[PDB]
Amino acid sequence: SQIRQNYSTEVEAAVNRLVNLYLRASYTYLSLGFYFDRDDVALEGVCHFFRELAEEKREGAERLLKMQNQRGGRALFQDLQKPSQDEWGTTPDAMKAAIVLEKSLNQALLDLHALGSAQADPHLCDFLESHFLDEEVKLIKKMGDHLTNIQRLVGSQAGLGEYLFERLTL
Amino acid sequence: SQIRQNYSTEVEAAVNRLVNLYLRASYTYLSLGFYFDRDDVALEGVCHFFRELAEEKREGAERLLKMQNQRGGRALFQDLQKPSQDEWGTTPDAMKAAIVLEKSLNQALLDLHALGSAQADPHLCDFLESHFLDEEVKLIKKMGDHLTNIQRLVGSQAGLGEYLFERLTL
Amino acid sequence: SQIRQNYSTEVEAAVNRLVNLYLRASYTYLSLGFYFDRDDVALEGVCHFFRELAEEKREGAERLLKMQNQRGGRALFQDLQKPSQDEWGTTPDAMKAAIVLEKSLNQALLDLHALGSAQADPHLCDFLESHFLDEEVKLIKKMGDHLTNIQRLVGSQAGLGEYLFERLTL
Amino acid sequence: SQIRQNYSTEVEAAVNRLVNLYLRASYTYLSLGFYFDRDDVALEGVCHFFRELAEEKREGAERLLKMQNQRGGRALFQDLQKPSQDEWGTTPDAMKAAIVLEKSLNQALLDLHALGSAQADPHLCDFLESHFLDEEVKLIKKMGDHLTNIQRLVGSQAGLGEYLFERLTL
Repeated sequence: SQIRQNYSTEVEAAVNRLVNLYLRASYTYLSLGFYFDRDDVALEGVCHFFRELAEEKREGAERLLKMQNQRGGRALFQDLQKPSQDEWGTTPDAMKAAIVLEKSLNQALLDLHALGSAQADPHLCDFLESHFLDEEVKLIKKMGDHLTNIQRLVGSQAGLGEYLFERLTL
Repeated sequence: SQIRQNYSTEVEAAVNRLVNLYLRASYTYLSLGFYFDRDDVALEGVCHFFRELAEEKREGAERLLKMQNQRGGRALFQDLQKPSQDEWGTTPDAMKAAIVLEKSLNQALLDLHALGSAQADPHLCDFLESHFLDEEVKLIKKMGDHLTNIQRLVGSQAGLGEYLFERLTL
Repeated sequence: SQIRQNYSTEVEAAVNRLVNLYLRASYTYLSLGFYFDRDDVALEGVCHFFRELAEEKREGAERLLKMQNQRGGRALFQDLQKPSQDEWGTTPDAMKAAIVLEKSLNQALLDLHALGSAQADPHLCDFLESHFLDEEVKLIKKMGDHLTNIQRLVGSQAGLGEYLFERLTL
Repeated sequence: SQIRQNYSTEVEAAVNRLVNLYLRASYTYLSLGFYFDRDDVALEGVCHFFRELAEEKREGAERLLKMQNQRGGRALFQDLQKPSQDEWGTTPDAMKAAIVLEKSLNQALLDLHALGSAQADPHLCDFLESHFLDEEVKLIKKMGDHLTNIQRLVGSQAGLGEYLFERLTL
């Protein structure tokens, strides 16, 4: 590459893997969204919540792909595994699953940052800090807050709490 | 002081103490607000309610400090004791604590007024009447109304009532 | 905590201490501001300068508290020590004291950053860099410039220089 | 009087005297203002400062006269003594004289209030509190601040300080 400078093969590879991870997260949120659109689930607020996340994760991937090209690495795509569930249970079930997924993306970002740091690659480190690390922290806090609120409500009386959360928070 | 007229050392001292009392009330409301921002508490309406009060109490203090200087007394600051709790329980717990605090500020205002009256200091008396006495009466009424409403709701079914109060009143 | 990830107990504690440090700086600037509002000091520009800083430091604290909750740590408040002086001397005296205070906040930020770095916590490091490290550098430069200008003026003829600085710079 | 209720002859008399006091203060400020308009004094800022006060004191008198009629008392006018000086010296001299005058008006208001209070006349007390007591406190604070600033400047170098105060504060 005529442009590549201070960009390790290890970061390049890891960025490719994180692209797969983001695209898979998107795919998972697509599935979550359409499950909550089912006539026998019918929680529009929850549907919209996850469809909006599908988009955000797809955008992350694209931002990572743009950066890959800017640095002179080569995007390599792998198969996207289907989501881990076909049916997603109740709102709390879905929100827990979303938290688990986000923590795994966050840890992958944290790992990539540690790698860029070991490879003395400050452009990578700033890139992750500016567009990914804070976004994740804020999203996981928000999911945390929702889980707490769902749990307060579905303890009381389950169907009622689930409706009211969708109506008044989402 | 070239400006000081009809301003007793006793009022001056008492104003300094009431400044500490207001700043401490502010600090207490800061703590209440951020507790309700915790991901495992997650009641934004309650958070905003108390953060707005923190500001109001800080403003009271500042108004008292401005008045001190206008009269020719000297502001003297003391340590601010931390709030009396680190964790604030449920919305009713927090609202009761807020009522207790406000009644204590109100009584301190009532005491200062009695003092200004004994010292024949009508400027002080009008100052407290115009900016503090009615504000307190209205705030304690509002807290009263909220407590009643929280108690009606958390009697029925606790987590549900607490969510609904935050959503529909706050 | 359901949200806490890569957030050490050491950072959590240190953030709590830095909150106390910021709130205490705010309290110090409150005192500085109202001293310069005294009828026998009467430098409105200096008063406004420090009252504006009181607000900025309170905001820092609040930003740190928000971040604490976002990361899943627990805000813990301690007593706020009164400011180190009751009377603040002349403008240069006050500005030197302000520089001393700011350097101590800056060093506390630098220490916290080093800690986050030792604990491989890049979210913390980016947080301090984005909202605190540059703000401090710029504020200390500005105070530096003011001190130089006050010193040039109060060397010449003290009361005159102090009036002219308040009027024409502040 | 068909309207008079709870309005003592003592308050009525005292209000008449306070009207004379306000009109005399106005007359004094008229004199101060035109002295500073002299080609051999020539301080326009000081001139405007006192001419504006002449108006304010005339307005006080008129407000007191309006109140007298509203309560059913009878306005009685006496001679207005000329001001106590024909020439008013330097800005500090004039400002000290203004402070002395204002303190005497303030004490007369304080006395009238004490009287209304002894005569259980709360309308009088509220009237003085709403339009006079705070206005005086704020005006005497402002004069206090000016005196301090003039004294800082005319200590340094007298003619220079006096010009700069008129130019940059007034």
